[PDB]
Amino acid sequence: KKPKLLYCSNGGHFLRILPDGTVDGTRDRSDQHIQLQLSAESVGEVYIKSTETGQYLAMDTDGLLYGSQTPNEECLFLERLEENHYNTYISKKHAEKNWFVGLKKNGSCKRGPRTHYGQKAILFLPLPVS
Ligand SMILES: O=S(=O)(O)c1cc(O)ccc1O
Repeated sequence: KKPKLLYCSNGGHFLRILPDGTVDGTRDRSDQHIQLQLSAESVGEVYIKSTETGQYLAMDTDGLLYGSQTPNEECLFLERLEENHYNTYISKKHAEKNWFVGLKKNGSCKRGPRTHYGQKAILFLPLPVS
């Protein structure tokens, strides 16, 4: 465990959970809302928590990412380590569909159904921060 940044290979954005529950990315490394905490619920699954607001990254039923005040089943992701030290993160509540956490090249969140293995959108490199 520990405070990580999750760097998105697609446009070079840190995954950001804004206080209003909005999920996007920024290039600004000083941003308060890119500090995350990963917690292994079981072996395969992780929660990804903002260490600024205590919000947990979540995916709703339409594949939209949001920050959730309190850890429901929408907040659990499977962390699979990949080819290049980059991880991907699959929704649990929708694993069967292969909904990934992803960001677009402009830093916008990419809704789960538009993700697909092999895309740069879905690849996040965990970086110990400070
Ligand atoms: O893998 S791709 O470079 O095709 C990609 C395109 C795109 O428009 C959004 C995310 C992506 O990973």
